[PDB]
Amino acid sequence: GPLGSAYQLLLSKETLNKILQYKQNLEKGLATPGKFFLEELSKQEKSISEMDITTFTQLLIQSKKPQVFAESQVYHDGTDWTLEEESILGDVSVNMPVTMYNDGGHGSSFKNHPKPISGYLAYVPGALLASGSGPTSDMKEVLDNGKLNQDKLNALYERRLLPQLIHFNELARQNEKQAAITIPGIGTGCFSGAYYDVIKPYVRNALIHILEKHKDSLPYIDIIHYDPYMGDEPAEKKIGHMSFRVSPSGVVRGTTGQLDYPLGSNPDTHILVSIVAWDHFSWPGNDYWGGARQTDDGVKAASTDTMGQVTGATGVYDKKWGRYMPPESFTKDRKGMSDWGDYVRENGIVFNGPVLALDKSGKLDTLENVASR
Repeated sequence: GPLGSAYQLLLSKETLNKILQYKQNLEKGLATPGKFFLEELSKQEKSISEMDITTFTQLLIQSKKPQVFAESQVYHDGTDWTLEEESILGDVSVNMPVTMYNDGGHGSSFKNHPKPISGYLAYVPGALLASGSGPTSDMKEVLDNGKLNQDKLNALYERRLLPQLIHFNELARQNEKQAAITIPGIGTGCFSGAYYDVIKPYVRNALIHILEKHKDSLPYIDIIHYDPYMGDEPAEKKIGHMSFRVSPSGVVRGTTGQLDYPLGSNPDTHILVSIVAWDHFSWPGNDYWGGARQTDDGVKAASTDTMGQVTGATGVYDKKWGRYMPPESFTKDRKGMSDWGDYVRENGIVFNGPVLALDKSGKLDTLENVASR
């Protein structure tokens, strides 16, 4: 993004193929962009054929808005995003280094870190199984006549999580460390919709299946700390060389927070990575762009310098409310209405950064290189 914005977008090979088909369809005049993607294309000068696959992908990602309720405010047609665009945006993840100012507890339960922790976030959109209008792209993929299909849900989460796991397996090796990864109940909140009573065992089965399938590609990943809060039994499972842990903090007293080192890891031996349950249509942090420290997405963004990594501005952590605030100068001269979404609008900030793809060999590369092979 702007000057001091450091984040990296990632997507799978299968997602890249969807982007290539969509770009080709547009080049032939056989498809029509949704309202918001149409707006981003209108504001730049390149025709579809002139732009490379990376620029095209970045512009589709740029159509995301800071705050969107994907489960209730989207129509899945031309008036906002089409199903073809939605299928691509759900597969896009974004990682960034962050300072973590508290352990990420919801509400008033957060524990401030005496010294803020240096780690990483990986925002990944969960399976969207709720809609205020027609069915969603994820529904058409993982639901067979109404049944959640465990195998299809597995393939969905493998598509979206594996690029981030490959990134942080490689990042840990670069730092002569292992990786400790904390995972929330991704897609088990509002995204589950009518499937709230079956989704949570399905999600951990998907996590286990991804780690079991790709254990030989993740030798520097050591600990996976999965915390669905409630609705699951505590357990530990050795998966190859990795320790997979189901530690529901609402059932087990003393569980380490999502933005904290799990048992058996420390800053000398491990890098700390937290997965964030993201949203097809929103910037990283979603709700907190409107000042609401709510949901896993908004809690983790408010409890990190996420908004500083997206905007390039230097915020100030409010240790009484557990939220990373905009610069004081902004929250005084525009004191009443000065959340991070207001800063974005006043400064013309857009969401747009480098993007890589996971090729068939398990390496992250430019979209141009992965498409040519």
